[PDB]
Amino acid sequence: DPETAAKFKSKNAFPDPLNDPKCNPKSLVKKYLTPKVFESLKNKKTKLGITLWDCINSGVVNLDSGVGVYAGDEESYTLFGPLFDAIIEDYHSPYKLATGHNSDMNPAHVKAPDLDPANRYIRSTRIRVARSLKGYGLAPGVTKAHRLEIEKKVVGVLTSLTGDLAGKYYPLSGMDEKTRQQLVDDHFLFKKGDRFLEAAGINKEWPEGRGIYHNNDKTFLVWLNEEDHLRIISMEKGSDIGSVFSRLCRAVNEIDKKLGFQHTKKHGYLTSCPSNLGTGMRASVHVKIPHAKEHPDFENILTKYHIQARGIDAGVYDISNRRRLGLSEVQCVQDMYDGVKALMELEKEAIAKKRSVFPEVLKNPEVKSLLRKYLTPELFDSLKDKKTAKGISLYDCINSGVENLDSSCGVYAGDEECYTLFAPLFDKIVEDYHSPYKLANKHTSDMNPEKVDAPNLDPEGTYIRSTRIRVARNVKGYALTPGLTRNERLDIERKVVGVLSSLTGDLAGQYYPLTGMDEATRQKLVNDHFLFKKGDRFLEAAGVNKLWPEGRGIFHNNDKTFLVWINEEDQLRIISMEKGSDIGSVFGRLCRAVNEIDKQLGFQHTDAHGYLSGCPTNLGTGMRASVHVKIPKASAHPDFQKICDEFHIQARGFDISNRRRLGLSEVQCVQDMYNGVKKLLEIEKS
Ligand SMILES: Nc1ncnc2c1ncn2[C@@H]1O[C@H](COP(=O)(O)OP(=O)(O)O)[C@@H](O)[C@H]1O
Repeated sequence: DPETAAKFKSKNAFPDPLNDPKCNPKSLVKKYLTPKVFESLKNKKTKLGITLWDCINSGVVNLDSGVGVYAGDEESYTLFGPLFDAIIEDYHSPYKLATGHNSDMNPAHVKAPDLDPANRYIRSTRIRVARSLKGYGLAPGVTKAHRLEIEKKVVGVLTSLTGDLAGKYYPLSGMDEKTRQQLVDDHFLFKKGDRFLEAAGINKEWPEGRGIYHNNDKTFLVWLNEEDHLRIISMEKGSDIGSVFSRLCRAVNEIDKKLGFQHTKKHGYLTSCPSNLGTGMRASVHVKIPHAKEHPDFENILTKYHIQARGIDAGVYDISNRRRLGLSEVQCVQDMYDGVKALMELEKEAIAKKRSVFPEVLKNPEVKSLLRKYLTPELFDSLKDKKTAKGISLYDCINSGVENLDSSCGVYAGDEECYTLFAPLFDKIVEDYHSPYKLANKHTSDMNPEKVDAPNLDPEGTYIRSTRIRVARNVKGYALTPGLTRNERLDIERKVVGVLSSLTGDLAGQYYPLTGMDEATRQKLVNDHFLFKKGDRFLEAAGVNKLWPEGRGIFHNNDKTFLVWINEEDQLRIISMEKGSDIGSVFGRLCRAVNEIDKQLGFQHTDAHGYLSGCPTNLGTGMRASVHVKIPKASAHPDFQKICDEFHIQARGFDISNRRRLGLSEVQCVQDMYNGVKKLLEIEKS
C-alpha cells in the first residue's frame, strides 16, 4: 500500500498502517516505532536531508516486512538511534553495541585445508560481502551525482585489477540485448529492486550508475550500486572456501586501500539494511547431506557452529552463517568451515556404515550383471577396507552396479591403481567381457597409419555409405574420469585445448566449451550431431557427472572430419569420420591428431590392459571402427556368419564394427575391418 503510506508521510504523521491490519507480528519497525519515538524524531533531518519517514517508509509500505527500516546515511544510525539501536540489538541478539565489533579481513588467519577436492559432497562455494564507500550517504541517501562518482571511482579500481581478478565492467545504462541475455544466463545480472527496495528509495534514477564487474574466470563478481554501493562476490564450484575467501580479501582490501569503507566500532561495516551490519558477509556452501539431515545431532551442530541450512537436487542444502555482528569475517568463514566439516563427517559415517557390508541387493538371482557374477561376499570382505593412493575404494568402483541393478557390467575404475588393487574383481570382468583375451598375453598398441594397406573399396559409394573411427584416451598423470578432482578436470581441459589449438592443416578448428554455451552455438552443433549431453544414471552413479558441465567441451575441425570430446565418459574421445569408404583416410587423420596429443601430454597405458579407461569395455585399442554399408545379398548368404566370426566383426541393423579391442593393435583392427568389408562387398557381385 504505497498510496496509503504517502498520505501519512505527506502529513509527517504517525504511520497508522503499522497497527496490524495485516502487519507482520515480528516486524521490528512495528515493535520499536512507537508514538513517542515518532514524536521525538519526526522533525530531525540528516545533513543529506534524510528523515525518520525516509528510513521507515519501506516498513510502512510493505507491512509484511521483517525489519522494515533502511538507513539513508551514517548519521541516520545515530540521529535516529533510539529506533535503530533497538532494531539492531533485537535482530542481532544477543549482540550489544556497547560491546563493539572487530573486523578481520586477513585470509591468513583462516585455517581451511580443502575439505572435498574429489567433490563427493560439496558442489559449490560462495562468499558475499556488502560494502559502502567513505564520504557518501548510503543507498537511500545517495544523490544522482554521488552515485555517478561512486561508479566512476569503483570502476577505476576494478578495471586496474590484475591476475585472476582481471575482467570487464558492464554498466546497465545501455547494455546490448546480446550482453544482457548472456549475463542472465550466467546469473550475473540483477534487475530493478523489488517492492522493498522501491519503497526504500533504492531504485532512484534506475538504471543510472548501476553496473556489473566479473573476472574472466567468472569466479569473482561485483554488483555496483544495487542495495548497497558494492556487493562483492567470490565463488566457484567445489569446496575450496579458503581459496574463495583469499580471492575475496585481495579485491576487497584493494578497494578499501584506494577508496575506504564506511565503518564504525559499534556497527562494523555500514549497510542500508541493519540486518547486513558487522561483517556484511554471507559465506555459503551447497552440500549433499541427506543422511546427516536425519541424524539427531543435526540441529545441534548448526547451533554449535552458528550456521543455518536451507533447501536448494535431493539431499542438497545451502549452508550459511547466521551471524553478522559481534564476530569477524575470518571467524565467520572459520565457523562455516568447521560446521560444514562436522556435517560432512556425519554424512561420511552413515555412508561408511552402509558400505561396510556386502550389498544385499546383489543376492537377487534376477540381477545378471558381471558385478553380481564375480563379486562374492568373501571377495568383498577381502577388498572392502582397501583404498588406492587417491582414496578410491572397491565400493566406489562398484557403486553404479549397486545403484543400477540392471547394469551389464556395473564396475568402473576411478584410477589406474584400481585395475591392480582390485584385480581379483577387475581381472575377471576384463577377461569375461573381452573373452577370450588373457591378461597374461599382454597388449600391443600401434598407431602407425602407414602400416595399413587399404586401397579404396567403394569410391562410387554403391554400398558403403560412411566410415567412422573413434578412440577413447585418458591423459597420463591423472585419475580416470570417475576419480577426477575438480582441479584435475580443469587442468586436463586446459592442457588438451592448448594442444588442439596448435593443430594445423585440416586438424585446425576451435573449441566449444559447454560452460558459457549460448543458444546459437548449441543448436548448431546439435544439427551436426556433435553435441554430447550430461551422462545417464549409470555414469552419474559412477561419479562421471561431477561438477557438470565444468571442464567439458567440444572441438571440431572446419571440414567437420575431425572431432574431439573433452572430459565426457573418458577424458578424450577422438573421432575421425567422412564420406563413404576410405577407411585408410580416416585412420590416417586419426593417427596424425592422436600421436601429436600423445607426444605433448601422454596417455594412461599398461602392457596388460592397453589404453586405460574408467570403463573396462574401452580398454586396449579403446577403438571403435564402424562401417555403414548396404549389403542385402551377402547378409543372407551361408558364408556371412562364417565371415563375421572369421574376422571377428559384428553386423547390426547395417552397422559394421569391430568386436575386438584387446590383444590386437589399432593397425591390425583397422586392417581387419577393411578385409572383412572387402569380402562382404565381394559377395555383392555374387
Ligand atoms: N554456495 C553457493 N554456490 C552457488 N550459488 C549460491 C551459493 N550460495 C548461494 N547461491 C546463490 O546466490 C543467489 C543469491 O544468494 P542469496 O541467498 O540472495 O545471498 P546474498 O544475500 O548474498 O545475495 C541465489 O540464487 C543462490 O542460489
